[PDB]
Amino acid sequence: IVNSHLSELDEDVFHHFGFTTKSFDFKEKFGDVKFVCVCGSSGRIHNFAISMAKLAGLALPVENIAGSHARFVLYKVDHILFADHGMGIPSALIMLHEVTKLLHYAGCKDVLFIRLGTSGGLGVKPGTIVLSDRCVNTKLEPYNELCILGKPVRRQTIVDLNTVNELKKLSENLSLECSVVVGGTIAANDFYEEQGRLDGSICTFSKEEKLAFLQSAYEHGIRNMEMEGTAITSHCYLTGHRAILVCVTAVNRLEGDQITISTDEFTLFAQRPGQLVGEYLKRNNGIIVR
Amino acid sequence: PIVNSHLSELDEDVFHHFGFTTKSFDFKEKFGDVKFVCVCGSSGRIHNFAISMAKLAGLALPVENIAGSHARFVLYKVDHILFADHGMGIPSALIMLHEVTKLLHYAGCKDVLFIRLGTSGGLGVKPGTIVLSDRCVNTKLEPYNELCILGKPVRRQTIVDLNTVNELKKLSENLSLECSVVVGGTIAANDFYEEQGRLDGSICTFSKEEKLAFLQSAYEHGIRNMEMEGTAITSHCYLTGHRAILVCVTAVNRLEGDQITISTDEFTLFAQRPGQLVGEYLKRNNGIIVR
Ligand SMILES: Cc1cn([C@H]2C[C@H](O)[C@@H](CO)O2)c(=O)[nH]c1=O
Ligand SMILES: Cc1cn([C@H]2C[C@H](O)[C@@H](CO)O2)c(=O)[nH]c1=O
Repeated sequence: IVNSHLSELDEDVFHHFGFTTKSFDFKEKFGDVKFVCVCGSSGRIHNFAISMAKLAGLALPVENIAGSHARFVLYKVDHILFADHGMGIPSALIMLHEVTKLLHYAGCKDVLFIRLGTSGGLGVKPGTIVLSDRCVNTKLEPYNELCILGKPVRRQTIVDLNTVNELKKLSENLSLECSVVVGGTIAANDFYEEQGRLDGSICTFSKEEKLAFLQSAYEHGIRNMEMEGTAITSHCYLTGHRAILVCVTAVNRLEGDQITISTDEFTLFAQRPGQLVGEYLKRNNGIIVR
Repeated sequence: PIVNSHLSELDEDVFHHFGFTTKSFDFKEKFGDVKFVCVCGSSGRIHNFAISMAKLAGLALPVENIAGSHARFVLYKVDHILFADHGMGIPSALIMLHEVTKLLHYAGCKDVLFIRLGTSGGLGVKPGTIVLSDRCVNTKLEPYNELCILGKPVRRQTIVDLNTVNELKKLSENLSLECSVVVGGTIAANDFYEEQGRLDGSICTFSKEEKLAFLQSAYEHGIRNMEMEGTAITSHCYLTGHRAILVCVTAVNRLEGDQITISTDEFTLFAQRPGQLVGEYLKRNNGIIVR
């Protein structure tokens, strides 16, 4: 399924990455991509790309392919692209539209998107990696909702469960310093109110109403909460690709709302999804091991 | 009025996305004089605007980031003005709004004006035009921000500070800008492509005829530009006791096309136009002390 309007453009400008289809030979430059790793932080995804380059035995600079005034960054290491997506579904959708167009022009088929994020845990210890087995909205429905030309639309979320299972198996054969849990993930459209936090600038609910909401989620198999999953796992399916979420937790929301861990520990925890996924990528031809 | 009663339960409040806490500073002394908060989606752009304001104010030393080095957002202060970025989209803007309005509360600030200095798609105006929003609406043309809280739909009305908008239009007639300034309505959308009626995304479920009927309808309802944050900014500030305006430049006329074809340099130049107008407004309305 290709957007029939694209070929009618003489040049396609990737506004948020600061380049166009005339900037590179897309087939030659990107044609070998089979994985796209993304997260909300430019610095974090940059450091992950560097880590993958070192695992690949690459001794050459990991250069940002995006323009200097672009909203997003983009790196390539062997068969993996790395991009940030900011925070929230709308921002993620911008990256998704532009990256999936890039893959199309490059002739890349059936690529795996991997979101390496952070999240609020539900009933798990901070620092736990959650492999999402479903991505749902705040009503626990496996759909991303959109309003297109002012009309409501919904798109089903589909996680690549085969890959989730491979990652769980891998974690069982590695010596990790954290637990790896497979469970459901809520995507919310704010950090505070929609996530049931009492510590925002506005709160219209009681602690009892909050607990009921979070306990219900937990009983329905939810183990973490973040802000992008329903976009990533609905969009990729519809453009012919696969997606997974691999997110660490930074707080147990059944215990509190504030992120009280140190900045150093948060950064450490945030690198854990990459620890697991990096080994997976090394074993599954994401990088060439030199 | 109206403060979140739960905040008094905290001995320390951690502003996660700014990388500091209520114990990092004496908030009343540090931020108590703030009367303006200027925001946009780009950290680089808002930093550069803060630098320009510091220069207008006669300040020599560089403008330093107040946010932690590993924070999601940046934060600057020049005299009575705070400057922050907000990323792209309502959810990202709401994170900024919650943390900044909490900051203002702890600092004892009242009736602050938030000014979003953004970029946008124009509807029937030339690229490079500054649009002063006189209302912010969703993609259904309703002046409400929609939320889903504990899984239940909530709607919050949007309110623009029209008196200030009128003051800015009047100011623009007294300045020598490279552009025109238009007052009109602004749609906030939850994506850049499909929700904005663009034909050039990775997915498109509609025709050009359908795109134009949508945008024509919007234009007929007084809409002159389209962006991704306005309904959050203008509903949240009202509820927390503050005021808000949007001052956005256009980078394309969406009635003619979707692609941003102007050069990257010219886009950056256009994006400085809201600050050109707003900076002079701040100079004239005690945002800075002129030394
Ligand atoms: C710790 C945490 C992270 N996140 C994720 C998703 C966002 O992209 C970003 C917001 O802090 O990090 C949450 O949504 N909720 C949380 O409680
Ligand atoms: C030019 C343009 C900018 N924007 C704004 C709002 C977002 O914060 C960011 C997205 O590019 O810039 C639009 O939403 N639509 C547009 O057509």
